[PDB]
Amino acid sequence: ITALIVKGSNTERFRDKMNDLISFMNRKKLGRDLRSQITGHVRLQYDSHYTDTVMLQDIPASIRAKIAQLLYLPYIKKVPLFKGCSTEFINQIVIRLHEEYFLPGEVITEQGNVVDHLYFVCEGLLEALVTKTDGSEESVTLLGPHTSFGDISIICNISQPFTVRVCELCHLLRLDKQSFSNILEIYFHDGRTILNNIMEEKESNDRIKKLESDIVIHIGKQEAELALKVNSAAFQGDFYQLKSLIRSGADPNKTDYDGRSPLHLAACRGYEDITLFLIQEGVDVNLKDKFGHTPLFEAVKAGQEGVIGLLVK
Amino acid sequence: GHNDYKYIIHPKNRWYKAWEMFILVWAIYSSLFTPMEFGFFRGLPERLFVLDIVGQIAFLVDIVLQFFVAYRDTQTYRTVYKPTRIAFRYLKSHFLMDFIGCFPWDLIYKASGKHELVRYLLWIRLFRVRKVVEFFQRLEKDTRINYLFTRILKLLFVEVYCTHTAACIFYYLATTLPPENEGYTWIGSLKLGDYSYENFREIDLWKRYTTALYFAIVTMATVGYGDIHAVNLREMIFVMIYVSFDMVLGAYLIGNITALIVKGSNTERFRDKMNDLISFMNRKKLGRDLRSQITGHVRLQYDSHYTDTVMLQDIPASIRAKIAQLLYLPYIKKVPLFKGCSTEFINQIVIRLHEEYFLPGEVITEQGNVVDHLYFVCEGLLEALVTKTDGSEESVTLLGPHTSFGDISIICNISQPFTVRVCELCHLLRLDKQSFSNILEIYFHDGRTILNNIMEEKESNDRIKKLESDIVIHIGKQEAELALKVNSAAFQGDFYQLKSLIRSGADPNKTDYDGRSPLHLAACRGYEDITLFLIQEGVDVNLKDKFGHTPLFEAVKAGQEGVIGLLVK
Amino acid sequence: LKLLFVEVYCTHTAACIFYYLATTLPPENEGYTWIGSLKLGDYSYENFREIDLWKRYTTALYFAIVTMATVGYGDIHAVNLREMIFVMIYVSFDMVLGAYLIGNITALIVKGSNTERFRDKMNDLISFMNRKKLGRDLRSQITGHVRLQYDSHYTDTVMLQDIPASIRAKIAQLLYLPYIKKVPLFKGCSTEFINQIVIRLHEEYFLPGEVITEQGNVVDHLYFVCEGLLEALVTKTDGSEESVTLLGPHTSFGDISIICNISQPFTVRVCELCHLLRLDKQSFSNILEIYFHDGRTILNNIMEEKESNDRIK
Amino acid sequence: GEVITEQGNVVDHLYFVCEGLLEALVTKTDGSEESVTLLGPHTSFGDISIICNISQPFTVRVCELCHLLRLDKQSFSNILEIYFHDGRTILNNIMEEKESNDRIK
Repeated sequence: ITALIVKGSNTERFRDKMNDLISFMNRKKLGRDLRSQITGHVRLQYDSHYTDTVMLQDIPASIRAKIAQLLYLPYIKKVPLFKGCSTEFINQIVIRLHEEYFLPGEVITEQGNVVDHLYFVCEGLLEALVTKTDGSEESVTLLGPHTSFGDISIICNISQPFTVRVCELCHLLRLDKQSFSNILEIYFHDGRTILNNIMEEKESNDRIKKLESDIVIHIGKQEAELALKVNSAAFQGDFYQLKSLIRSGADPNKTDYDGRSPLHLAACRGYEDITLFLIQEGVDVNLKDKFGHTPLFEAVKAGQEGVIGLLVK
Repeated sequence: GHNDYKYIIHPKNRWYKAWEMFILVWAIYSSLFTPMEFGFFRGLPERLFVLDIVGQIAFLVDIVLQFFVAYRDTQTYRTVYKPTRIAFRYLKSHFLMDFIGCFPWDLIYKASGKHELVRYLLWIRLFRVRKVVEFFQRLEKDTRINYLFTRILKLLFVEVYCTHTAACIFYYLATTLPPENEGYTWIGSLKLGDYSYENFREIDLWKRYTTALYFAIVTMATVGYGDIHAVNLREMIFVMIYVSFDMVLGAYLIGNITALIVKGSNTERFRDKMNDLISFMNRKKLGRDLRSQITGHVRLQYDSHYTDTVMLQDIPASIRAKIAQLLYLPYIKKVPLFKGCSTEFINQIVIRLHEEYFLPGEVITEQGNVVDHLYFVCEGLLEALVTKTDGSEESVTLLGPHTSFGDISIICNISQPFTVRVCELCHLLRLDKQSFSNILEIYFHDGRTILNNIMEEKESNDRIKKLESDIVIHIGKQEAELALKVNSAAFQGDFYQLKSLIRSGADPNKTDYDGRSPLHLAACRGYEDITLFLIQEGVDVNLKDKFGHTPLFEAVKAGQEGVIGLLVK
Repeated sequence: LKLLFVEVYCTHTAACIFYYLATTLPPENEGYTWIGSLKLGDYSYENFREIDLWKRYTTALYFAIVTMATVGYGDIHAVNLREMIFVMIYVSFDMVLGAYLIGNITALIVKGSNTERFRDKMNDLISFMNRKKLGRDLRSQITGHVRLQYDSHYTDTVMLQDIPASIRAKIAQLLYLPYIKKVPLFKGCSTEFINQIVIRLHEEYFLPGEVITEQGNVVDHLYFVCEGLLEALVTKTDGSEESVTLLGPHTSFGDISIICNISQPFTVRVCELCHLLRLDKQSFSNILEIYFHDGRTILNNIMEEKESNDRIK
Repeated sequence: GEVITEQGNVVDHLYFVCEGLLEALVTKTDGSEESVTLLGPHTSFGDISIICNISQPFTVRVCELCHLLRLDKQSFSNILEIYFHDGRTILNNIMEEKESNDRIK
């Protein structure tokens, strides 16, 4: 009997968690409203299976990805922003999602604020609020189940369109915007597809199109910018970072805005060993810059007998 | 529904709270008196009849009140004030039991020919003990009293109820037998001292109750003298049931108290670590000053509960951000390394910092050690050490509050060539290497501002001037990429984006890696507006590249007569 | 001990109060008290207020002690309602007291001891050895060494790594540094340097008769003998071992190879005891490579000390 | 399915695949990490990063339960510092064996 009592008690365990957080709040003199917020959400976790997530640590990240695709993926597919988006991007978004529950009244995001988190609503109902001239909320709309907020502040890179506060206990899957945009800068198709899904919203909302994004168009020339960075790295001489840039698929044959390849830069700076490694990758032997120069011209103009000999080879 | 209706009151309302404690008191009486009225009384005498009437009146009013109290719904976690839902909650949870026990069962037994079977419904009133249990639940919710200690207090209360009911039931079993076979009962054959419990229905109520409770209490502790024991088969059977159940209940009491002790206070964990290190002190014959210093860190680990952030992870990241913003932002804004930096970038900093405390004389970072963390100084004072001649006190400036260090190990990928040494208790703030790198890449503008801060910081603070020099190299490095971007923008056609870059402060004259300033590229593209913006900015219009190509050469090579005219102008 | 004192005091006070409640009835009704109606064997406590004090106190304390353990012989029991109520109160509070006594004792046992912690460690080790089916000689060596780890309590130096590196350093500076100063390999050197060596020292106690260093391996640790007598073995390639010298206290083996890039110069066999001080070879390289000129000096120190024995000569 | 190593991340263990089948992967542009090789029993990986003083050139995921043998970067480095010619025999064998799998080739 003593062993089973000592084993644990859910109420007791979350009770120690409250006592520790109370000590923390007391020492740091946290705000009374925020004190209520902490205690309320910790009582919520007493019922929000906080342990499951802590237990998932042992469960391998791949298995966590699969269970994520088993639970979040239906709900996030039903979200209208991701209809017709590549299934790989939605799998990526699902894997990095984090379960977060919220008590009624918890102002999770506030209008015109820095939004680093994109919240997908799964169970619950929320409020859209815009600050009035005096300061009162104007009750824009009610976020029902299976929506997503924080998106406008993220894609449009603007302040939060409206304060979101929940009427009821809700279940939102949090996404930090940093990694989100990073994948957006990788999944180009979903880049443009989410811009189309939000373009319908633009056709319904002026605030969105007001600050449109040129990210995908830049991506059309992101290959040129990458190649620019590669050529700069070849000028740097750091083989590690240079290789990493080539690892990104930066064919040495790719050129900058002026049509200059790393072969020319290796010739210019006497990077004979870089020239050898460019030869392993077979940079276009007579590739011309916008001044019409095959790499012999710079190889000899720098007089790099190693580069001259290698390119004559 | 709080304002939609007026008769409904909050479950935690003040007036209803007073009524709640009053009904708690009355539950304890009506749950500790019903066994007495059942066993010792075969029909209440007409002396406490008004007490029974008032007892049922109080719980009738409780029945009425439980139809006007709101309730926090389990699912929505919001208080629900729907009158129909309030009623449906009460009727389908514990209404019927509380309504049956509200009946005047005394008068029903008196009127119905004393059937003695109706009297058993008095035990339904025991369900009012629910109000006690509920109370203890509320008591276990508050952080005022330990969960285990409230558990043991509840167990003691349960033992009180069980022994009271056992005594009442034992005497009732004595009363089931007719007054002629009383010699075969546990009380009818009792001869404690020289007093004979012969007519055990004529003795005063309190003597009989105290005898029955005496047996129950000694049975509960299983001291079991033997002076009072069971005689009948009914008494034997009930004693066996009660004794087994009390074995289990007392075992739970011992288990709960033992679990409370085994959990222990952090005081004992700290005391025991103190103990094994005191042992080590005596085995190793340590110096007394050293001993006090060891006890120093021991007390620090007892005292510094900074690991509650590991609990804070459960609370959402927005709320965590808010807490960080109000405990770290004032300190971070005063760090000179972040002067000129954007507020969003600083907030993002503040979200990812961790607290760190160290005793005086301790060391956090070390020279020649690859450090993966940036530590800001907020309280206390610190002192790094660049060993230059065999660590001949080759220390570093006393690292005051509102500062930082280890930032150079991140900015220029250095091995952190100084051993920071603690002088007083400091609230150091920890930032991850990958974290700081990625946010730097998000806010490269603010990062360049950061190096523009470090240059002046270390020009006077020569202790980091050497690293400043290396950072100037890295400054050139960032200039390279930034320079290229500027030129790229002018070539790409991003006129407004190029304005944005220069508005952040991008140097326009900056040439690319082959000495081509963005003026060259804009002239080549033919962008009249970009070209005029660049010549206005101050880009050199005459500097040829490393290949003898002046901006005029770009203008005429591209043949853009507008750009040629602007450049000649 | 405090709880046992509470037990003793409570039983003594309970016996005194019980006898007092026997005295709260006039001698007319002594037969209705607990002691007045007491007839044990042949002695009748009829005129109990006239019996000798130590004959009444011992009886009352006998009742109290018996009820304290709840053995409840029943020969002495409560008769009055006064005594009934008091015995109820005492029995309940004694039940709580005994629960606390069992809880305190159980907590002390549950807390365990280095004996049981060692026992656990040994059980896992031998479980591992049989799991991987080692040989009895090898198992003997591991078990002997771990037993010695317990008996030397250098398994209990594991707690000091929790203590600050500065405080650990000073503890080492007071304990290890005495032996290290007497090691001529470090003679002539800055106190700071030997100080660092002592900072990175590890206590390594070994079997009195054993082998810890062999010849031709790659040095990874330096063992300064501070306690016990060891020996240096040079096994001739014909198949016969030869002990070159004895590696006693204040003598160092391994350092010769550690300083240079040569392999292990000789075997070491321990004879008397082995409180060895381990210094990681790679760590010794670190403290040499900081280059405070002390490495350059110890080079000369080795040069002057390379006449110890024919092997090193 | 465990991620043993990662491409571009320096790893300081030369694991010796000994009990099981591995799934050493290589991330491509499309986002799918194409396997550099499925290390089966009595195989090996990690030396390529160590001996060449580089990061791991492949993100290693796992096919089946794999028992492995850790060997520290610095220690092995110290070992090859003393034993160099043996290391040179390693380089010969790495060339000849990598011929087999064009991915490790």
